[PDB]
Amino acid sequence: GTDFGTTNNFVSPNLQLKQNVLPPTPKNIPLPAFGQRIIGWGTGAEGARQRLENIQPADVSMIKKQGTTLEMITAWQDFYEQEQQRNENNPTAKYRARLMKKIADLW
Repeated sequence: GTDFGTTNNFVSPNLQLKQNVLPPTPKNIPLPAFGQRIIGWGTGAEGARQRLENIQPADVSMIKKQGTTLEMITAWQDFYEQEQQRNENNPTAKYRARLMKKIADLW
């Protein structure tokens, strides 16, 4: 496959000026394995609906065990919450972000 990132670079909350890039991911899996098999969120808006509106206290606790932190449930949230502004027509990001919010509420 071959990929890389910046898993040791952090800043203060003041980055209102970047280009189009995804947030980082844990050194266990890529994006198409950070959610489907983890967050139960399928891949197509509805997946994330099915595990958002009715989440459980277990569905949070598990994600840590797979190599994740509260740090991983802040930037994917705010990223998906950011794209809602530009394109309101995006239910996929809408449910994904909202899923993160609930997971962080149970942390």
